[PDB]
Amino acid sequence: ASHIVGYPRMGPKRELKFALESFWDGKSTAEDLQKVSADLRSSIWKQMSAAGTKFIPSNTFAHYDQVLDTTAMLGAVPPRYGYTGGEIGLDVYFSMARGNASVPAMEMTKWFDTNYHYIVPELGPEVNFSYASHKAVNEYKEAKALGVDTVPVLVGPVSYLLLSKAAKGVDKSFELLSLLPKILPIYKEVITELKAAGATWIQLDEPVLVMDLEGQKLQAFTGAYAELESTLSGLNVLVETYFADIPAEAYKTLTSLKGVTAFGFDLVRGTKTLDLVKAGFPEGKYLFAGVVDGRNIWANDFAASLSTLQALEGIVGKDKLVVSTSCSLLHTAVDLINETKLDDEIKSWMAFAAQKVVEVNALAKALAGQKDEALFSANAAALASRRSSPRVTNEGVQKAAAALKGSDHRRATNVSARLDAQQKKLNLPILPTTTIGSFPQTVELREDYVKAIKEEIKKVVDLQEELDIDVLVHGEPERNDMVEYFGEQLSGFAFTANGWVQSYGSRCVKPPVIYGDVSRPKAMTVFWSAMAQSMTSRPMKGMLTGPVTILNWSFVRNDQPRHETCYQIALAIKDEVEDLEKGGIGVIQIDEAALREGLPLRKSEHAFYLDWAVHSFRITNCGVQDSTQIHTHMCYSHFNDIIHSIIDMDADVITIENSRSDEKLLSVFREGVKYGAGIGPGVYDIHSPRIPSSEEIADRVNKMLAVLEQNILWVNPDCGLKTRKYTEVKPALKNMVDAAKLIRSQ
Ligand code: MET
Ligand SMILES: [Zn+2]
Ligand SMILES: [Zn+2]
Repeated sequence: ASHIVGYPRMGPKRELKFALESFWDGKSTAEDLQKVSADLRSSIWKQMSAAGTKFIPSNTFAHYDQVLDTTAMLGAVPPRYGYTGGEIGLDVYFSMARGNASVPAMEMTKWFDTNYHYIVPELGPEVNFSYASHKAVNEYKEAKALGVDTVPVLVGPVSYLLLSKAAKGVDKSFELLSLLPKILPIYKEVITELKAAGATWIQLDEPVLVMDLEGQKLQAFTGAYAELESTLSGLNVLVETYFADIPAEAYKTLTSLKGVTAFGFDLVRGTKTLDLVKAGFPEGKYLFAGVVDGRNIWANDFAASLSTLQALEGIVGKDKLVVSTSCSLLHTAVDLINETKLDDEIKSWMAFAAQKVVEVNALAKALAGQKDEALFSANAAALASRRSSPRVTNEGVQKAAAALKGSDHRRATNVSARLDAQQKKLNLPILPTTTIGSFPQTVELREDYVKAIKEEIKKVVDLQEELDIDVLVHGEPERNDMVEYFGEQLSGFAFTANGWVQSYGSRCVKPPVIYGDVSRPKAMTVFWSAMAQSMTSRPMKGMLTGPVTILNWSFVRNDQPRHETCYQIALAIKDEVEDLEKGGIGVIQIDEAALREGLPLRKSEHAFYLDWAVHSFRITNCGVQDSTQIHTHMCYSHFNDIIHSIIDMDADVITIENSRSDEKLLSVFREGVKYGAGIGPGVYDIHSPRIPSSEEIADRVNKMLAVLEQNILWVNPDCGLKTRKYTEVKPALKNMVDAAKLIRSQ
């Protein structure tokens, strides 16, 4: 038997994205959206069915988010939406998902360690739960009619609570898990209709079990399933798990849950769990082996997988071993078939969701004795060509092996003394001003060199007249994407044509692919930066994306450790920095927008990650002169549990997010830490179209100075200005400078 934990819902050509966007804009009706939604589900179901898949998921589809889906199922909609009961529909749902003309939307946050984001439930003692959404039972019946029996998928009740947050005005004493008695009854009613409709298997996703849970919390699972047992009667129940291995204790709780007959394990990212399985697996329960990675873009290693599956068969296998994916295919691309530019060889190394369903099935048939010798042979050949291709391996291995030469701190020179030499070259005033990089993109089109120059001189001429601004940027008018801009000029990269992944709601991202050893063949930024730094006598800063960010926002190769790859990236950037230095650029900015995105779920695995992440960053400029000032930008406003790592980065100046945060929190730097380097906490929210005033900005800078030393404090925005309009940035920036200049006089 074969199984799939979940499936992408945007469609092979992002059909749902445009349908949702058409509907949201009012250019299509509710029915039109439903028609696109139903056809998409029918297509997905029949696709998996024709493939031989036995456990086909239903309810994986979502108009916006799976968690928001369960929120509608529990009728837990926030007070401000003025919902008054009854079956929840598009209105209320999208209203929670994106807000409306008079009410803000619910918060959205990162789903475990993926690049997907869910809507966070706002729970409290005052919420009156109710079965307000029959999405699951409907989908089950819909698929039934189409002729494909499915396995309904629900976010487990206790994972749902642990993923929520207390609503405003809810005492801190309150404990979410205290709501179980209120939501469990609803799960009962949903499971009852599912059984009545004919479902014989049901899937409960309890991914929180892969987290580090205290004994008290694990106990909550136990009680929940004990309370659900009688309802789960006469039904096979699969509790799913993914993204990491299951903690020893968590494994005891899980393998002894009442009513549960099957267990889903991520064996790509949580292979460690195998140890516990070998130590002891329940009597006659099913084990769903997620051996096909649904988190990446590579073709599966059939040989290896079979070897693993067969061993598990020994542990149970008497028809109790089901081949599955490591996690929902939601986190991978839809169909490789639609990649028509990538050469056949690189494609042979790949596999998207559609191909992964075939893989799970090929493995399942192979285990049943009906091995398709033609599939395994083609796979063996592909894996071989990849493992021997020169495109993959390069003498970058030479440079790579050397970084073992201990750390890579910039030539001793403490940052404080280093700052002195830089100030010698940059006669900057107190509280200097500068921006983060990009500027509003004007007209633009699809020679070109000259067309780009004009736009820069305009940003430079603007920056100069514009409140002066002590340190200038070029606006990045020649860049379309932070990462792709550099990936297109690096070695081990390849770019997909239609491999989109859902990021959240309707927004998708098409991650670059790093298939082999990376190296920078030619200069990438020196031309444009040198050109910008000539149109002004003011300091022009260089613009590069850290190696960590490039790594995190790419489908990274799975044939070597991530850090190993991250260093190859660092090495290549290392050149550009030193090329910008020889070019004359005396100030170089390296933004690590996604420094924290690769944080492991296992808490004890954190330190290791932060280590190579930061190292990678240092490697980037460890060989720069002491007069060369280096800036690092980071899209975050909470560093309390990662502060020491920011320090070990050893940047001359760092700019973070701040302007919606309580300035008093900046004491995290000057306390038991003593930073002693440049720091520029945002003072202008670039995500809002409103213009802050010199009064407000100046006010924030003073409250800020209340904690930080005026001699290392910079004045700049929250982030780039790409998404803003010149009509909002111009007056905004002018206020920022007036505030500074003023504070300067005082
Ligand atoms: C998202 S981090 C900032 C990237 C780039 N320097 C900008 O200003 O947009
Ligand atoms: Zn940013
Ligand atoms: Zn340290």
